Amino acid sequence: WTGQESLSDSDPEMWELLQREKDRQCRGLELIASENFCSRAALEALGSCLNNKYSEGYPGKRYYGGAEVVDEIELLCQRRALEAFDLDPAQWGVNVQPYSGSPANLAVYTALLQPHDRIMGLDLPDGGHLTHGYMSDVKRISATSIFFESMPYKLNPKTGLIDYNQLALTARLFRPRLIIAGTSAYARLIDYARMREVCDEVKAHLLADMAHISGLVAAKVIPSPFKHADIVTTTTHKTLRGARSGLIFYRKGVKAVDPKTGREIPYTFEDRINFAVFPSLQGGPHNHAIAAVAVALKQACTPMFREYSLQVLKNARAMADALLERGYSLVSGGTDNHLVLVDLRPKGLDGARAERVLELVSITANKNTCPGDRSAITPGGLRLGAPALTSRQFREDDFRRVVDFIDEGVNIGLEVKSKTAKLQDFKSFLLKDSETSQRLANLRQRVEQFARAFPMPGFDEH
Amino acid sequence: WTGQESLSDSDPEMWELLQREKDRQCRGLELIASENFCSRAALEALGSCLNNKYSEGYPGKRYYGGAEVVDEIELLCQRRALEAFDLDPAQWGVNVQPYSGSPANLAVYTALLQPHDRIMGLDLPDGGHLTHGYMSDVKRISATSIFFESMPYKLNPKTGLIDYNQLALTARLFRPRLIIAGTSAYARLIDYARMREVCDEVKAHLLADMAHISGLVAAKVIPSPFKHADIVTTTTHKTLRGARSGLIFYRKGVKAVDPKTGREIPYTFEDRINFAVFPSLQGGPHNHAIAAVAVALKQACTPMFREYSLQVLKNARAMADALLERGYSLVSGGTDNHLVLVDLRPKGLDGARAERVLELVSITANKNTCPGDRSAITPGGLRLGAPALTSRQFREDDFRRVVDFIDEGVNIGLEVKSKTAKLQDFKSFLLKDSETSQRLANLRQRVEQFARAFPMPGFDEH
Amino acid sequence: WTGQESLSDSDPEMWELLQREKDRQCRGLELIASENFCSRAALEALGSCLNNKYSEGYPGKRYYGGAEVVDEIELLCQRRALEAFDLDPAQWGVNVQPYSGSPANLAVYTALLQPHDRIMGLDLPDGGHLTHGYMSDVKRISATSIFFESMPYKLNPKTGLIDYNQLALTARLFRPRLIIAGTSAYARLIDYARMREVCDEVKAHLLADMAHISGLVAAKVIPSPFKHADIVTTTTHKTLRGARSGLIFYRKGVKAVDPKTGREIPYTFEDRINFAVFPSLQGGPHNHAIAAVAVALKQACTPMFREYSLQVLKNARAMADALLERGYSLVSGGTDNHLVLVDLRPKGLDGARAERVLELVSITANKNTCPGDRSAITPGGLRLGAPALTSRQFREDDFRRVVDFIDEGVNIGLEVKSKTAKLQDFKSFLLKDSETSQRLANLRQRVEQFARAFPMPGFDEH
Amino acid sequence: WTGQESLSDSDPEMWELLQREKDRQCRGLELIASENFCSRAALEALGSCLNNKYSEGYPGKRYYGGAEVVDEIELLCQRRALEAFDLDPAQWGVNVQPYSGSPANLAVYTALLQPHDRIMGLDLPDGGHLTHGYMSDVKRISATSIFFESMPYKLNPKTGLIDYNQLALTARLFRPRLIIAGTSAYARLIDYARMREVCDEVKAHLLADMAHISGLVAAKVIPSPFKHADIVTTTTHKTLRGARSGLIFYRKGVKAVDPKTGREIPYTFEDRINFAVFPSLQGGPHNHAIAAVAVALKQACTPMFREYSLQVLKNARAMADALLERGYSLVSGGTDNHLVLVDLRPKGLDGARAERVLELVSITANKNTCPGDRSAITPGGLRLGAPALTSRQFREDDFRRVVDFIDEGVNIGLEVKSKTAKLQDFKSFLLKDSETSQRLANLRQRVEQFARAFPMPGFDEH
Ligand SMILES: Nc1nc2ccn(CCCc3ccc(C(=O)N[C@@H](CCC(=O)O)C(=O)O)cc3)c2c(=O)[nH]1
Ligand SMILES: Nc1nc2ccn(CCCc3ccc(C(=O)N[C@@H](CCC(=O)O)C(=O)O)cc3)c2c(=O)[nH]1
Ligand SMILES: Nc1nc2ccn(CCCc3ccc(C(=O)N[C@@H](CCC(=O)O)C(=O)O)cc3)c2c(=O)[nH]1
Ligand SMILES: Nc1nc2ccn(CCCc3ccc(C(=O)N[C@@H](CCC(=O)O)C(=O)O)cc3)c2c(=O)[nH]1
Ligand SMILES: *Cc1c(COP(=O)(O)O)cnc(C)c1O
Ligand SMILES: *Cc1c(COP(=O)(O)O)cnc(C)c1O
Ligand SMILES: *Cc1c(COP(=O)(O)O)cnc(C)c1O
Ligand SMILES: *Cc1c(COP(=O)(O)O)cnc(C)c1O
Repeated sequence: WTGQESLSDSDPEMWELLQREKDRQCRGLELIASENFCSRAALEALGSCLNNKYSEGYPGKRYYGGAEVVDEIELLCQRRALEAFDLDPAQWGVNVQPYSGSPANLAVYTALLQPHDRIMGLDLPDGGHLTHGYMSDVKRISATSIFFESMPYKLNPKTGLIDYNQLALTARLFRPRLIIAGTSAYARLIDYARMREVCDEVKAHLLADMAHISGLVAAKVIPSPFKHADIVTTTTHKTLRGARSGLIFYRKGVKAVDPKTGREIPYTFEDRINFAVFPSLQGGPHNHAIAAVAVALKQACTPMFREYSLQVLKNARAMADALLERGYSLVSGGTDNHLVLVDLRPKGLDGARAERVLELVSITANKNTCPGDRSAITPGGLRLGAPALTSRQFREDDFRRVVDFIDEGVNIGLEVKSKTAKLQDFKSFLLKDSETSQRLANLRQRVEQFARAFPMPGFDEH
Repeated sequence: WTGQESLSDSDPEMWELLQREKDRQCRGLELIASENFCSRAALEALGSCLNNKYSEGYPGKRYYGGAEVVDEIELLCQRRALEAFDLDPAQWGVNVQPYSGSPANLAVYTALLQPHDRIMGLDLPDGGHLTHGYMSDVKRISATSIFFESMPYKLNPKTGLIDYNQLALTARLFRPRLIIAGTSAYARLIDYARMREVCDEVKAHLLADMAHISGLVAAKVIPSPFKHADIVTTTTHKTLRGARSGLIFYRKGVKAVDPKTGREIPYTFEDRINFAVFPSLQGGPHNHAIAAVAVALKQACTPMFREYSLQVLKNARAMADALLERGYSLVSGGTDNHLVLVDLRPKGLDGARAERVLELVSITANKNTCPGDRSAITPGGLRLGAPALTSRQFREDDFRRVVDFIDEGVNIGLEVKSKTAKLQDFKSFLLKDSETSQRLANLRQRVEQFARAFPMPGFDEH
Repeated sequence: WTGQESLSDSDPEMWELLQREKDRQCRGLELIASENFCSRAALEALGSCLNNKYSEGYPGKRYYGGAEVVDEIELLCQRRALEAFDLDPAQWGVNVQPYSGSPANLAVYTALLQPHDRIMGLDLPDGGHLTHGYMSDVKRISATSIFFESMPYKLNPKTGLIDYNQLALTARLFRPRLIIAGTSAYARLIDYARMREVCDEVKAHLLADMAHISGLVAAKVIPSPFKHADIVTTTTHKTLRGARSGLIFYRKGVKAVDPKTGREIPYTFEDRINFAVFPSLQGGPHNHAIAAVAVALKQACTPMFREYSLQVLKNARAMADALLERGYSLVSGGTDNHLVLVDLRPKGLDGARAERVLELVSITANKNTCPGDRSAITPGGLRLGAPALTSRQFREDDFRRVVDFIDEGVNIGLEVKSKTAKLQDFKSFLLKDSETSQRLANLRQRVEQFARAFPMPGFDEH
Repeated sequence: WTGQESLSDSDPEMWELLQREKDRQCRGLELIASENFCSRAALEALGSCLNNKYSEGYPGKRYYGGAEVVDEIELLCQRRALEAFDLDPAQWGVNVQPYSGSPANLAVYTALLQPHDRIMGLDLPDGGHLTHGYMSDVKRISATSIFFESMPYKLNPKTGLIDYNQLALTARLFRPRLIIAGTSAYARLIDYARMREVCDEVKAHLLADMAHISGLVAAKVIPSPFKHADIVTTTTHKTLRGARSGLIFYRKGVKAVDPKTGREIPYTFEDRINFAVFPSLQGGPHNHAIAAVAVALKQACTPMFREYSLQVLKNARAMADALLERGYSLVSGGTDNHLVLVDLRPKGLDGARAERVLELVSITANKNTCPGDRSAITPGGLRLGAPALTSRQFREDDFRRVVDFIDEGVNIGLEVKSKTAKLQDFKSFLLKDSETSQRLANLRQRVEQFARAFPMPGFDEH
């Protein structure tokens, strides 16, 4: 046994599952706003020998030895991270060891906040993520609501935008020490200048969790949160189109000048955050992922990525306006980023029903709670994403054809809402009914034909 | 753009770093007990297309759709995890989603404990990991000691073994709710029966952290902690030779019963463990790693793995006895697993000077706090591991000459510890001198030429 | 030494200070809304042999023995407590061991809330007390903000009333587990029905801290909070006119009927609260104070107390309307209880200046932050109280004469605001200036003559 | 109405209870180590007019005005507190505002500690108070163990003394921030030098809870804890024979210094202690109690108090030796302060049966957990105190016959413990029987006739 034999001969059970998943990505219309297709160059670094190195510590501050090469790799990733976002190295440092986006956000809270300290993020049904301190009316869901007392700020349901007025009002009463300026399901631009004004008043840090929009920020196609944020977290996949990991951008330099003393007061983020990632929360970093992050980061500084992110915005608004003409309403009217929020309620269907419909025809979308409905009620909306297909060289009229395939799916589900009463009656009827099964199969085959014709990043085989 | 271009074509700067690290892994004698060289079969699954599937949730209880293929990959990983350790799927469950070993320990704490609940782990200078609630006299280090109240149990300084009697009394006073039977530097077996003894008396949970010895337990060599531990956490690399991920095994079924209780009291660990990983602490799973650990988990059930595993212990005694027969005392006198705990205080050197002179000759080890270290600044001990090199087909005689370079390394470091008083002047002499550099430059060529013969698991170029 | 010799012969230094304080109360116009003059019957029980009994435990559940008489005393106080507030013993129990009002409120939080659990009380500059979880923008002031995470609700400055709308809105976002419905500086009636609607929605307990208005509630001259509150705390002095202590009224019986099961769900307040007072927070109760509380409680159920509390309301509105005619504005227009909130800002003086002015003429009032000013700015208002003078048989035209003495004091301070610039210049000028000293002395003597003519509860001597 | 009517005139039902308790105090032999009969001088100050002054704040830093007389009463109490214990007003301060002893301990914790900080006190079965962080295996009891993390130190079961060596090791593991040298049931002195030994090593505070021995320290009999303890808390009753209140003595001035530190490191306990009492935990001070404890504090400096104090220890040895010379073993073998720790396991009875038979004969004691109690249900030991009866001019021969009734009491309880198996059947036999009732009814008449001769400090009727 040498360990150098291919997976096809070593584990045929898993190598088959690898090809079955690769076919699902090639034949399906991946419409989930958070999903992207990683390039082969990064995946070659993700599954490499760098797995075999315990580089506990930091470049130049390693607990072990033999970290000669991984130091150059970890340092290059930091330089490529700051270069991709046009950050000045004297004003910005970056940690590249967060295992994913969720451990990245908890690292920032652990670094700058005591247990039970207060944070404020957008509510989960309003568009914020779990890691922004989401808790329900019965249970503390995210561990961010357990180790820290979180109060969410909500949207204004009349406009679908963030209620920046109610945020400033409740921040004065709640007195949070950290406010999250980032979303998971939000089709509009976050007013980071308004977030900083609130944070400057209540003496709170401004964290920008740009996971969904990091690629657009790196391409400078949307306003960059670094102009106002103190700490900036992001996943390394999604719009960045890299391996699953996370980054933590922090301000280094001088915070401000002393008022009555006239003295430069420094920033104390680097050593607090770098200590929170290790040895507080994590252990040995995944140098294979760090390298893969660096490969995708190098791709972000290229005119290729500027054109790709630009096409994402064009595809998203092309998908938005196409949805509007067919009779669909959208949260906040349309989109200014990479995703659109469809409101299926004025069309007679809920997101939980339509997502199962689209899932059976290889169209992976996700239900979304629309502004107004009290969360627990079956979500009457969907969240659609552009970066996934755009990575496969999708065009505007290609996304317009995507909307056509959704219009057929919604109508198929609409005919089942009349033939059924409950959601599980809806789910089972889609599989057991004779006529409804073949029309789902016909739409699926027509979807898979159109989807397979486009390219696909990564390996041909897996 | 395509995304299917090679790494050597698109990013040459990163491709050279990949080979420089692979050549460094081949040219050296990796002796860190936590390191291991993963197989190519898992590296093909690690850098696969599964990085592009947000499968948040659990099989059958997914948050999205299109999780058709990733579900059976997680369930095959769950089945292979219980099968490798010979666990009844009716008595044991597993979570295959923890990003690494450190997130696996934080998850079970959040699952079964409240903030500031009492935990007890082995002290880091005594051989415990950070994740076991390592607290200092100066500061809180691990987040396990920040979000939870931790009191460490120590070793017997005269025997070098865990002071089970001191633990038995301090537990009745500290009144912990969970005790960790983990090990990062302890060359003998842990009386899991005596730890269930203490955990049942103080009514606490017994969690086994077999991350360092997990393949030795999978190969049914050393006794298995699953007889006693209610919960078992593990890293997927180290002894199992897999990708970097984590596992959380938990007892499920029936705890006890009583005719007074009416029926049976069930094990309620499953839902708590799973909820703690997602949606509490983590988010989107790294199913590309889950696939790679499923690959290595199937390898763990093979007759080859037990053959490889037994050689690790045989090389452990080979390294221990050869070190003993050269003027080196060992903590607890020898080894009984995969690692060896040297004591360099007799030889005349310390751990910090030795791990640097040995790292400068492609023999990577690590510092270790030995029982009786009169100084915390510079510890007098290393820790050398068998699993790393044994994966390159290392017999007992192969390890018996790796200690020859070691003994030559410490003697070189001994002939400068007198020439140079302080460590920072020590470290500066190994490269500013014309003689000591030649002394080390010639040692590692015979060291790299000896290492390069054995084949390296994984790819050839990277 | 027998210990039975009087204080006059034993400690002449303290017996003189006793008579000097008694003269200050007899000669001064005690206008502090929280102050009252305890009767001699209660003071005879406050300074009695009951001090010498350690009655740790509860009637029938004593840790010691010999509690035969103090059990009858503690039980009679409970019966007189429930009788004074027209409470049904099957619906209401009461704890009589809180040392004061502040330890009473912390007992309720400790009983029903975990550490760092959330509460909501009126902000301190808005009228709420410290024990309602007051914290500043720099420091956690009250220990209620340390052991529990408190968010305050504020008044509506346009009307001076409690912002019941903003309270309901922020309660949904903050999700508190206990809401305080009680004030220290608030001249209007609390809408307990609206408080219960908010608490019923966010699944929170409704605590009514009726310390300032307990006597008015016992006389049934204002709406009783027991109609809506779950737990009711109160000091035993103030409007109750008793010895310094506290009570905790809790609902006993059935909370509600099971919705889907049809079953009576009990109240679990008694044993949680009684355990929080002892042995959690306190030790041996002050049986001398408990007895004194019972003496004053017996007086509360009498037609005398109904007439006294009625005269308090008449005196307060007589003081209010008198203040209005002289050109003074009042927060929320006037008063519906025992105190008025004067706004001195439209008259050219602040409360910090006027209170020092009135203090030098034996008129003890307190400055009050008026709705609008950002707390730290020198308070431009005063809080005036009726129960203190009304206990001395003050009439409406007597309080109208009280307002005349305040009008002279304000005008004396107004002439110093022009002659000074800072607040300490104001304070020192009142004492060192020749002309300003005699006019303060003339007003003081005229105040002390008019004040000494009225009766005074308690002993003649001390 | 007037308010100056007598208690016997207005409330006769309460006046009869006052005499029934006073007659019970006179007719019995109070032997509880925590009880004491306060002097009339302090009872006149306790039930004085100072109950009617909200003096929130501190002298010179009051929140209101009119605090002219109450300020010098608090400062005289502060001066008398330092003078009684011979404390330099430059090295020691005092807070005379804690409502009782239990609030005094909670205040200093809030002053110097954060929530869930580590504290260490004597276990309650070993002789520690609740306020020392008493935690059980089943539940958290004292709020000191809820709001703070507590680990108890134990006694040596073979010696009956504090296990200073077990404390010395568990402290290095628990890493506490404050250790309490308090005692509720421990008849020997505490090595405060050896506790400063441990507190200086683990860098923790040393707080002395001399509540039980405070007058013995004031009379300069037993050694004073003020030599070592950084902070000292105390109850104003018990050994000092004062009203029920609390005191918090704190070291102020200069901690240490260094030529490297430039100047001197000052003691920063004063502002933390004072702020914790008000405005953190308490509110309006009970200056009527503060006056009464100032009365008894002046008595503590008299040559009479030292004469009274010495008799307490002389009566302690008298009670201990007489008990030893009658077939009673004592914990640690005798006494060296004010209390005695009997061990009734040799005699044949237990604490629960003995404290009831003795309470039924006007000899009030208390249960006590003796080292080696094979059952927690029924402890085998009482605790009898000298300070209570010594305040009635009890010589050594007077106490030597109080044990005669005790020995007669335990023998009566011994002759029924065989007649009645279970305790609830035991307790029922002392009143349902015609013989045992006569056995006890005749014993207490000789017991009450013996007690009634000695005069009672305080008033005559109440
Ligand atoms: N805008 C936004 N869109 C998305 C899309 C995906 N995500 C990631 C988070 C997905 C998620 C959210 C909530 C729960 C959850 O609470 N599950 C409990 C319910 C129990 C109870 O609530 O009582 C259960 O499974 O039982 C689980 C997973 C986000 C996000 O974070 N934000
Ligand atoms: N037996 C055992 N062996 C090993 C081998 C590797 N590891 C994992 C890493 C161990 C480790 C311990 C401490 C720190 C650290 O950061 N220490 C400084 C703070 C830094 C500063 O700012 O100077 C401090 O303590 O102050 C980092 C890593 C283990 C383990 O956990 N256990
Ligand atoms: N409506 C209302 N009226 C009254 C009237 C009396 N009280 C009782 C409470 C009085 C009180 C309030 C606040 C502080 C305080 O904070 N002092 C710090 C400031 C430090 C900082 O804020 O940074 C210091 O002394 O330095 C102290 C005492 C109340 C009440 O509770 N409510
Ligand atoms: N050495 C020492 N001697 C004495 C003498 C008096 N005291 C002060 C009071 C001691 C005390 C201890 C325990 C409880 C208690 O409430 N126990 C139950 C819960 C009740 C239930 O619900 O059954 C439980 O533990 O479960 C109450 C009081 C002390 C002291 O503190 N120390
Ligand atoms: C390897 C290991 C871990 C996990 O470390 P990571 O760097 O997070 O993979 C935890 N505990 C012990 C004892 C270990 O050996
Ligand atoms: C996508 C996203 C995440 C996901 O974090 P993972 O650790 O990758 O699951 C978290 N937060 C926000 C705001 C996101 O947009
Ligand atoms: C008396 C005493 C206290 C205070 O008890 P209270 O009932 O609150 O007065 C605290 N600790 C010890 C050791 C005591 O002896
Ligand atoms: C008067 C008042 C208090 C005072 O409590 P004390 O313990 O007596 O100082 C507390 N809370 C409220 C709401 C009050 O009105």
